[PDB]
Amino acid sequence: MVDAFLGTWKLVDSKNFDDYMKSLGVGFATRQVASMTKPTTIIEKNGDILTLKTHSTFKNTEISFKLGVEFDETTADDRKVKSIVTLDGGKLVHLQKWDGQETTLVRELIDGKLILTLTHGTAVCTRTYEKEA
Ligand SMILES: O=C(O)C(F)(F)C(F)(F)C(F)(F)C(F)(F)C(F)(F)C(F)(F)C(F)(F)C(F)(F)F
Repeated sequence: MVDAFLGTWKLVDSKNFDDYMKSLGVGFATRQVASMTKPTTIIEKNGDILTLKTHSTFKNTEISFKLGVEFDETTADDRKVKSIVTLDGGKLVHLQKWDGQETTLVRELIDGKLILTLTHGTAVCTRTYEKEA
């Protein structure tokens, strides 16, 4: 059910990312670098285990998880969160919880592009990724 998300994806559009980062308390200097970074996201599957890599000239992350099973995560901005990823309406929904706060990272395929919607507080960011061959 996750299979159309798998592969290597490159950032090609970003809307409201500074709002999202600011809502999370990211400092201005980090926001400035991040606003000019174009990550590569790699999503791979081995049986029930997904691995999601995010690579850039600034911050690099990797998580592995089973759909529907909570996992500990340390985010790129150093938040220590409780996470769960699940398919919902064909979208890959990643929920992070910490300190009573939540943020969602929702991935949906639209016309072959991967649209990542990031919500925290009132901030809603949309990032578009295109598949690499
Ligand atoms: O995958 C993406 O496109 C993505 F990198 F934007 C992300 F992973 F979704 C993200 F969650 F938004 C995030 F990692 F960029 C963050 F949460 F904004 C962040 F950690 F705060 C950061 F911007 F990376 C910071 F530099 F502050 F550390």
